[PDB]
Amino acid sequence: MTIQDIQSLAEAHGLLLTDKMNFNEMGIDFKVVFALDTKGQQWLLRIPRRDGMREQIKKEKRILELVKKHLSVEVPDWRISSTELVAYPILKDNPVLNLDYEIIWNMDKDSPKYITSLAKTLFEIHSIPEKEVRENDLKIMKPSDLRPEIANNLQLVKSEIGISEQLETRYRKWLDNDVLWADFTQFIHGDLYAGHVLASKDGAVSGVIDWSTAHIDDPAIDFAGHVTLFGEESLKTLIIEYEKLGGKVWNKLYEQTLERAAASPLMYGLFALNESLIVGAKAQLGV
Ligand SMILES: CC[C@H]1OC(=O)[C@H](C)[C@@H](O[C@H]2C[C@@](C)(OC)[C@@H](O)[C@H](C)O2)[C@H](C)[C@@H](O[C@@H]2O[C@H](C)C[C@H](N(C)C)[C@H]2O)[C@](C)(O)C[C@@H](C)CN(C)[C@H](C)[C@@H](O)[C@]1(C)O
Ligand SMILES: Nc1nc2c(ncn2[C@@H]2O[C@H](CO)[C@@H](O)[C@H]2O)c(=O)[nH]1
Repeated sequence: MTIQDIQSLAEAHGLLLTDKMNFNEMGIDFKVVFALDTKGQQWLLRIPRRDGMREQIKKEKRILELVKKHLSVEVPDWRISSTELVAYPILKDNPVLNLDYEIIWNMDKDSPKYITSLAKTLFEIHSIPEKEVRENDLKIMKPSDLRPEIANNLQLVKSEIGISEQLETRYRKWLDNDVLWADFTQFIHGDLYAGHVLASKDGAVSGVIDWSTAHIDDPAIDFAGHVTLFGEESLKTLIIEYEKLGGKVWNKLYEQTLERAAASPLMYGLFALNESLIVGAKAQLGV
């Protein structure tokens, strides 16, 4: 999309933009634009790639309104949120990392403030009450629903895209160990990793950016994005700090997280069902 097209689309929503912008396509279903308005204010624009996304946009608007109350980090403040344009003022800090693909870290990987601040944020997110989640017509998995639905995902992935025989055995084992699965499921961001976490250079986590995925689900899923990028020792430090704050853990949180992470290619496939290049990338990461 051209700058002038973007300017016109924003002007159709009463947002008057300069021609100074930069772009981000690392996202999946929306086009992202860093824009600047005629008043000097920096904006983040999310342009739906497709028509018919109204229900997702409304859902995420609800989620942001809901989580805004319960957190001490910034979240996007949607000022425009039609089916044609989502827009909010850019948040305070830049993401911990960017991806081209290739990781471009923006803070020191070993930043210790990141662990304590991230643990605080995970605690706040995971404290949000279930009645509010359900009120907002959000998806509610409960631990009884967890295992057979992941079984269904195995089913729909193996035949549709193929699965590694080793990948299949692990996933069947993981569903097997009743010990790994938590007694309790709590509201989760659902798409949480350093690329969606905003922080200063010292690693103090200022904000969380993409909330469309958030629903009540297993706690480990919020943990897994972290262990993939910072490693297992980091993860353990995060678990500790998280518990110290008062976060609901169980005896196998760490290992369940490890299994969630290992199950990345599986949930990759199932969400891919869409694009042939994403199906290609999965198929590789799965066989
Ligand atoms: C540490 C860097 C790596 O990062 C990761 O591995 C992440 C922790 C991983 O994420 C991990 C962890 C976790 C918790 O997501 C944060 C989990 O849901 C998934 C499936 O895998 C990402 C976010 C996944 O992308 C997520 O795939 C979901 C199915 C949809 C979701 N979004 C669009 C709603 C999307 O962000 C994905 C499936 O890996 C994207 C895929 C298309 C491209 N990957 C293969 C790249 C090359 C990555 O390997 C990586 C960038 O090099
Ligand atoms: N600096 C910054 N980047 C953002 C913000 N919102 C989204 N992004 C980027 O846009 C991508 C898709 O949402 C993210 O992965 C970030 O890189 C924001 O408020 N600030």
